[PDB]
Amino acid sequence: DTTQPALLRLSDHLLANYKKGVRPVRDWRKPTTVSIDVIMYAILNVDEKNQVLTTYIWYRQYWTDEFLQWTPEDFDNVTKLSIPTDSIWVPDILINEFVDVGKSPNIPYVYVHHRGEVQNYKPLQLVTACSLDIYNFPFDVQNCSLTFTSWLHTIQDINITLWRSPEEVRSDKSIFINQGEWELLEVFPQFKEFSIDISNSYAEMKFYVIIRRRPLFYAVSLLLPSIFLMVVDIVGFCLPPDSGERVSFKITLLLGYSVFLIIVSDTLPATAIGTPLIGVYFVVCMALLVISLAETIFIVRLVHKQDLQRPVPDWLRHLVLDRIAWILCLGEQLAVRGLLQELSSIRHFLEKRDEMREVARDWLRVGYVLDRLLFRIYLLAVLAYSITLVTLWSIWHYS
Amino acid sequence: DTTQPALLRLSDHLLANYKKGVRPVRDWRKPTTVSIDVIMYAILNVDEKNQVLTTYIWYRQYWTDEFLQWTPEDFDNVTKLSIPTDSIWVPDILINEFVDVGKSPNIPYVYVHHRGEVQNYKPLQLVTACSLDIYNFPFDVQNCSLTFTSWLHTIQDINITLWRSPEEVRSDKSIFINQGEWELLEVFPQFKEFSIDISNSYAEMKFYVIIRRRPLFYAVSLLLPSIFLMVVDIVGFCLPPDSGERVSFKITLLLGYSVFLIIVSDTLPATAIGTPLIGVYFVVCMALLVISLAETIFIVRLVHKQDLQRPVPDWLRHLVLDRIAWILCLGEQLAVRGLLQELSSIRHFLEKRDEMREVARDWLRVGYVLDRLLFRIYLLAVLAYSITLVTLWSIWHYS
Amino acid sequence: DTTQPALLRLSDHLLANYKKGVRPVRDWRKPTTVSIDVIMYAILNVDEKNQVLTTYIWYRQYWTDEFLQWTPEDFDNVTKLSIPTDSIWVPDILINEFVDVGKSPNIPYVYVHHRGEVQNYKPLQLVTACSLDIYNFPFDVQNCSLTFTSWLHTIQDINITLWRSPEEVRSDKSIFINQGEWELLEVFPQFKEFSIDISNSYAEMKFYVIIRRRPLFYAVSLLLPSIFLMVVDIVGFCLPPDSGERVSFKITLLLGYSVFLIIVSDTLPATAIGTPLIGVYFVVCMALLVISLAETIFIVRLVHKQDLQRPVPDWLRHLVLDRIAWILCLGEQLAVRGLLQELSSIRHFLEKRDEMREVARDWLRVGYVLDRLLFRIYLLAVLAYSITLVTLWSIWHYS
Amino acid sequence: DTTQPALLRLSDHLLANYKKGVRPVRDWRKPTTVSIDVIMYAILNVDEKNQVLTTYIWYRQYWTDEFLQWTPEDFDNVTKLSIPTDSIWVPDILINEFVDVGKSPNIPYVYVHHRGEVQNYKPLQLVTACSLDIYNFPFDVQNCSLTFTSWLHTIQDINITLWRSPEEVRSDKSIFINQGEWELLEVFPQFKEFSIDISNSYAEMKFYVIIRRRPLFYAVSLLLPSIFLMVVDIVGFCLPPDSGERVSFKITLLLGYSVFLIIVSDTLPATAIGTPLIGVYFVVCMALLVISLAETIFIVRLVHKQDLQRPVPDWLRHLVLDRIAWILCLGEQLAVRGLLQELSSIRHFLEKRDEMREVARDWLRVGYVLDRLLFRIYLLAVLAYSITLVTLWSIWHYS
Amino acid sequence: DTTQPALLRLSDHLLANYKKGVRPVRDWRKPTTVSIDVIMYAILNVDEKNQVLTTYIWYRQYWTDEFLQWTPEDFDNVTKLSIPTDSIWVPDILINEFVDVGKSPNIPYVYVHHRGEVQNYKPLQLVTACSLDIYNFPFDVQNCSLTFTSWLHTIQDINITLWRSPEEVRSDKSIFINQGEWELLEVFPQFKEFSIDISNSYAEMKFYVIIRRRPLFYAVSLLLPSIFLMVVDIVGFCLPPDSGERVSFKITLLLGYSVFLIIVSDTLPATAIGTPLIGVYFVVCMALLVISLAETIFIVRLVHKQDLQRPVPDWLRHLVLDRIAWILCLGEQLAVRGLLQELSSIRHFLEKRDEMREVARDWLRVGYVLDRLLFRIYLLAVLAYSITLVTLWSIWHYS
Ligand SMILES: *[C@@H]1O[C@H](CO)[C@@H](O[C@@H]2O[C@H](CO)[C@H](O[C@@H]3O[C@H](CO)[C@@H](O)[C@H](O)[C@@H]3O)[C@H](O)[C@H]2NC(C)=O)[C@H](O)[C@H]1NC(C)=O
Ligand SMILES: *[C@@H]1O[C@H](CO)[C@@H](O)[C@H](O)[C@H]1NC(C)=O
Repeated sequence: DTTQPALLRLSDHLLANYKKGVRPVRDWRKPTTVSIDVIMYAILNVDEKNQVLTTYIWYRQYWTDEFLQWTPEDFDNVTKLSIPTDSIWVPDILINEFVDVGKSPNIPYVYVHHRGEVQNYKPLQLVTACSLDIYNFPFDVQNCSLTFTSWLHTIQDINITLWRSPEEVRSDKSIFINQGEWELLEVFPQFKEFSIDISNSYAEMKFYVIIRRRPLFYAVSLLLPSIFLMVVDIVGFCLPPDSGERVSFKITLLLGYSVFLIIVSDTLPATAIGTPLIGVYFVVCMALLVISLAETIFIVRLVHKQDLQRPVPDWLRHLVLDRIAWILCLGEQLAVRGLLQELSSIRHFLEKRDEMREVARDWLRVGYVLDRLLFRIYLLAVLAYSITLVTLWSIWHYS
Repeated sequence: DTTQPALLRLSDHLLANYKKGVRPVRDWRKPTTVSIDVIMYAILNVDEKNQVLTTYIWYRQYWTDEFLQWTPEDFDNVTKLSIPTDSIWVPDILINEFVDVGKSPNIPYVYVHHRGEVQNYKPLQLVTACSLDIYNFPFDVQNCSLTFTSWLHTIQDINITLWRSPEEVRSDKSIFINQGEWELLEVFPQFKEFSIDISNSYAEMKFYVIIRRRPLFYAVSLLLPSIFLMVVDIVGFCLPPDSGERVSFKITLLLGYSVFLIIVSDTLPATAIGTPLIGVYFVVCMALLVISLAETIFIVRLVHKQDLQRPVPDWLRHLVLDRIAWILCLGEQLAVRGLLQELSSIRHFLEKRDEMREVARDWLRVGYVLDRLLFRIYLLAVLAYSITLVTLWSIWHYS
Repeated sequence: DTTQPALLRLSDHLLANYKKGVRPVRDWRKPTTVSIDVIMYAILNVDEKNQVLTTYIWYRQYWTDEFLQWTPEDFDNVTKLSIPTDSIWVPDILINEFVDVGKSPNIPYVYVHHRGEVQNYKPLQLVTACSLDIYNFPFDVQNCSLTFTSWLHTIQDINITLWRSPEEVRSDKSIFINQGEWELLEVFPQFKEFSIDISNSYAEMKFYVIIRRRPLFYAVSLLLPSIFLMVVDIVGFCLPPDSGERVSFKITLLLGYSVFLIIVSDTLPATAIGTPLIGVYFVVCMALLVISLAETIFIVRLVHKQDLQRPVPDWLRHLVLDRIAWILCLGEQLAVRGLLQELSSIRHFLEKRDEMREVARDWLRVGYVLDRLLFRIYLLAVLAYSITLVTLWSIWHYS
Repeated sequence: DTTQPALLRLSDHLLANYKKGVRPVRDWRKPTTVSIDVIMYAILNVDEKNQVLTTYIWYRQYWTDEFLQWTPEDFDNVTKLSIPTDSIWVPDILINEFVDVGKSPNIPYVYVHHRGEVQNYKPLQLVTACSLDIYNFPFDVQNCSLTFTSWLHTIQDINITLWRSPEEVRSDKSIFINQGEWELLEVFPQFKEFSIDISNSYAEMKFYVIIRRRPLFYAVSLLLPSIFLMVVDIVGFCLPPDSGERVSFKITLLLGYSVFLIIVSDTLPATAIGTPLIGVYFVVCMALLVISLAETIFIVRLVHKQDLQRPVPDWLRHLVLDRIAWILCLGEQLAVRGLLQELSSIRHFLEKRDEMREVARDWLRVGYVLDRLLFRIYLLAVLAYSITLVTLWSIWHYS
Repeated sequence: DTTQPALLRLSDHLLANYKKGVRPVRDWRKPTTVSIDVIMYAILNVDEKNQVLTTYIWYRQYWTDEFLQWTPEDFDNVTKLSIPTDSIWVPDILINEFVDVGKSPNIPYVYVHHRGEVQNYKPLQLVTACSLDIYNFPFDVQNCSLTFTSWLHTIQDINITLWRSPEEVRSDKSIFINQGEWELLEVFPQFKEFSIDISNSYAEMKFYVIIRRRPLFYAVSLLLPSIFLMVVDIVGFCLPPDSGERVSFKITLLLGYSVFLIIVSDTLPATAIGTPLIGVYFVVCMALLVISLAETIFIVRLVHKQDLQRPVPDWLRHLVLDRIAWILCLGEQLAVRGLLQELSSIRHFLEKRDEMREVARDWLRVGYVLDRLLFRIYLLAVLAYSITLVTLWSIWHYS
């Protein structure tokens, strides 16, 4: 029986007089240089209404003290050892974009070496407010800024450095949960110096993460209802307006766009500066089919069984030949005296009815020619609108 | 051998018989004059249904006690030193408007000086109540209350002061996230007094904060749908009511306006005094399309193939010389005796049918003139209300 | 060097052997009385589906112990002193209607006096269940119950009293947050006693809070939509049913009334005893428009070109000659054989068509007369129901 | 000066050498007997989508101690004494159905007797997972298992016993919050000895709580729109299909059932066993009005100006002579040669129009007889199905 | 007298100089192996949008100690003993894929043996992020991962092993709550060796849990409404398009299917991969009723009183007789001269009307033949799509 019980001789030796209130150095003029390694793991939820961001990052620590040194000689060759966190000095590195306390797993153990180098592997999910931008909403990048800093100390007590090469944290192809909502290309760290006056300067440092959304599910959620609405009203332009159900088709598909516009408004607020640049594509298409049903009401107004004023020849000998010669399909197009008064009144009434019928035939013929030319012009206009859509999307296939 | 271990000697010297429970003074009659300072950082969310405000500010504290003092000589000339917070005296400054406990990240270290001055850097989230005004809804100036006061001690024990000039916190345009939803005009602190009875007076000192909404999301949300509904029904009056699908147009758009009034009800609540002035614009425009539906149902009632009483000349020859020529165009308009009874029996029915046709022509002509004049009057009324609305709205845009 | 550092001498004197677990008295047969002070500060959230009430109360405590007495004179005229709460005896008073732990900020300081009285200002959030009855839906009053009691103590251990006069807490119109949803008329404290058996008797005292909903924020959207639906269908009765768009207006507003019932159903439920009987007005209004479209289908069935027989004479003579005078001004409704046979064959067909036209004229004339009759009857019923509704609203303009 | 300050001498005699970690027995072969009393307060929310149940329990814990016995006489006759809970032995009575830790107000005090028993009046809220059944939807009864057990101890350590008779638990006339969603029938406790291994036997026992719904909101709320849809299409079968708006009425109420069916899609869940039987009664009456719009499209297909010939004799003797008679009222019904060539085409065209008019009269007469007989058969069918649903709800409602 | 109180002597013996900070062996070079025993209890919530998994598991631990040993001799042969968890060594191993810390029930008691092994029965409610797939939406398998790992320690101190056979945890069908949203098939554990560099390795161990959906709720919520509104339009193809209500019927249930396609984006998949397999059967169905609307407007455009010429015989003798012969049965279709001259214009007008009527008869005859042939072709296409759908669905249902 000798005086070698276990490896708890170190906890008997240097865990009796050491406390956590005082800063473990000898000369107070030399700062405690700390190092930061950031391995991002996953993001959870983006938000622009409350301007808040939720993420989950791994967190490494590297500092060096002076009260926790002993020799590897005659302590049974021990080098590293676990020690609880509530008995050593703990710094206060935190971002200054807090909105709430993030619930983090509480690990109780940290490292210590024989020369004074410690390790602190602990996880934390930080909730944060950051800058947002939606000026190109399906093709977006977010220049967000995380700022590790000391909330209460200065340059002279804690200096934040980085432990490894900045290329190794810029080229971080490490463990990241894919198949989510977003991607990242690279992570850009930067050291920064910030003073506010003489002899009160704090140790800030900046991060620049950039986040990139997949334009895949939002395409199948938003884009194609516009394109089959365009297919169905291009195919539904073709009914003749002499019945009256064409304006019924117009009011029912504008009611369809109305309920679709109620259901699509709950995508992004962008209440501050952000203009819905994708909403311009909606509103110019809505303007063109608004003037389409305006000319629908116009051509229903012109073509009707009215028995009114005769059509003018100036738009009959000039306007008709201008719209037929350029289009492909045009076509060409006493007792015996009482018997005479009766049949004369009968033939006068019948020729008046036949004249009104031929005038109404002329009205519907002019309306049909106008409908055909407007069919050609409107298909040319929607094909120009489709190629205007395509000529903006054709750049970003390679980017 | 020098006996000097570290700067731990000062902490082990003064933390021997010090307790955090007692209020640290030498004379108990002199009040501990404390000083506070406000660094506003962020606002989070509003709710006018529950009358609650959620924000996030940075916060500072200042006091001077008479037990945290020693000589700055012969201790390696140290001036400031970190100390834990749960071993010294902590005040209880709080607001009188708590509805919930905001989760706040603690800072386990505070400063001390050689003459007894301290420093307390800690943030804490403010979930508070605020009397909100909803009379002028899009152009709203608000006025909340953040009463930083004590909870037990009076003026004779704890007196609160400021730290810097009130102009420097009135023009506080420090670190503050932009691109949110509200700006601030100024922050106005003022020191007051409030005693409920004799020998009891607390330290009340308000912080009047003023926020202002950005009227940009509500415009693109619900202002222009009204104006293209206006261009739709203005260009959609123009179909003739002789068919009957104009009634279908009118029922479909008041169904659309009704369902858009349905969905917008559970979007923006306002329950302080009642309905805002924005609902005046809703009630006048629904009155406009109600009287529009009244006139359409009136002109469908007047113009119909009815075979009823002849049109009166007192509204025929009068209205052609009162409205038409003054506003519209001048578009004014046994072999014989037993055999010839069949022609009489035919011509009686023919002249009856022709007379009913000419009377129905007169009915539709009077209806066309009334439709034209009411269309012109309604367009003038809409233009007058539009120029009135823009000449009452164009003031707030020019500062 | 006198033997007085500070007032820490008392804080080390009577905190040397004072325990925190035993109830501080001299004899165990003497109950210690406590006091009750309740300030109805503000409400947070009401609910009837989960049956939970959430509010915040400024609350005070008062009791008297016998171990904390010392003389003021010879201890430098000290009367009051702050002391931590985790070193003294704390009672366990709490209501027995909790559903959740309300987050409340802790208060680490209480008073102490030299005669032995203490003073505890301790707020706590009330999230709790209560008896709610919302039978009278717009004009309601709730007799909710709060039951202050000890959890395990008896009358023989402690006792519950009230501090000031009960009139001063009954008329306690203190600091109260207005401009929300619920007012505060009065509260009613009442001391009771609930002894369940012999030698196990508990001490309780009640609070019957009286709160009243504002009939302004929901009354708008639950009253005037029905009002302009009434003005819409009253102005929409005007068209004749001969065109076929009156049934279109009828199906359109029944679809609007149905989707209005869809949006209004999920507002406030009542599942056990209380009924939605403010919707008895809703069920009589839907009975009104159901019988309205029923007589619409009836008059479309009676009036149509269906080619039926001559109508009933006795119901025609009493309607056209009598009932019209009741309701309005009445309205006063080989050559001999081979030649004439063709004229007679044309004449029989023409006179058959003319007789069918005159019979159909009689059909829609009787239809118009009956339309005017039940139109006047239904407008009399609508004005009677409207004056009944406004006088039943006018009962409650008393207090 | 007598040697008694207060009754603190017993606490000084007990709490000097008593550790809370050891199990308070004199021999390890004697298990401790505990007692269970359950008085349930109220249940809050049911959700079978997550299969979760939330309730609040007033429960008691009675166990027996062997280290805290002393004599009452010569210690001033004191019997019942308060003691904190964090200084004595606390068991681990938990259930094996926790999915979320319920927030509970901790009672810091318990009693102690001089015979050797203590009691703990401790609450905790339960967030439990239960097996739910939604087969019989309105009059449902559920069967949940609150299996009280020890999570780590065995029969050789503890033993779960009862305190009073289980008939007084089954006859629980105590405090229960009425006016909610559910109600109580009975509470049935049951002991169940359960072992899993050799010499590894735990202490289980069962609770089978019984709850019953009061169908006063959901029943009438999903009963009213179906029944006025029934009265609406009963009173709306009666308009004639000759106009063309009867199919507009039918598409209107099928769109109404579309929006009512999609608003009822967000209701109580399924897939525990399958769909409830309340959807079978929905889908069969939807199938019968599918047959109703099928016969509308049948009677519109048959009755139309299609320009065909006379119908087959065997079909018109069965439709206009059989079903119009034996089921209802019998609704019976040089120049002389030049003019010889004239008028022949006129009389041929007039007799062609006359025979087409008479054939079309036969068409809509057969259609009217079919409409009348289908009206009779459809009223009999909906009356039979309605009285069947009424009697199958009426016998099943009784007990 | 024997001064042996109880079994508290062994607790006072081994809990005298034992510390929970240092690791509990004598030779530090031997890693203490730990064992893992997992039985999953129930899952709570799945979320493909934020990619998070929520479940509740039962959990066990086993390790070997050298400082908590004693002898069974002369201590009343005691083996089972309770000891608090906050006074012994606790490992730090946890899941590498946490997001949020869930509230877990606290079990402060653990067993201890005399040889040096202990029990640890603690539960935990974990919140993890796992890989999901949304390709096969009704019948999916989820190869998830629950990686147990050491967050802070290496191989040289701890070592994660198993406890029982992997077949007994592979066929683990113990106490589990059925009748939920999912159901599990098997749990596949696997040992894993991870060496990131030289002399720094971690002890990971994998869990490949397998869960499978029962398509009962989403089937009855999704697939049969498509079935019966396709029943509605295949029974609604019956009417001829001459009335003008066939287009209105078609666009009405087109709007119904469109708003049901709007509302089906509530429980749809997320941005993980892209379009699900169920979206193909929806887009081909909307293509079917869009081309149905296209042939509807085509047959309305062809058959209308447009006042055009006779149809061309190039497509009349061949195409119209094709579907009449190779398909079912067809239908085989003194002024002497100045007095009688007032009939030529009359007979010309009547024969012109008769010729236009016969041409329009030819128009709707060709339209009726085209309607019948397209009815046959479309029912053949619907039956082919239905037999393709059931021969694709019959494979996965049989399994
Ligand atoms: C440990 O728990 C036991 C049950 O939770 C508790 O009850 C005891 O149960 C046994 C088994 O039934 C008894 O049985 C009696 O057996 C008779 C036949 O010999 C029969 O006629 C009776 O009806 C009973 O079933 C015990 O009598 C019963 N104990 C009591 C007090 O009722 C044990 O008591 C409990 N042990 C301890 C030490 O608390
Ligand atoms: C609940 O389940 C238990 C299972 O043992 C059974 O004994 C009991 O009868 C059930 N309750 C009812 C009301 O059927």
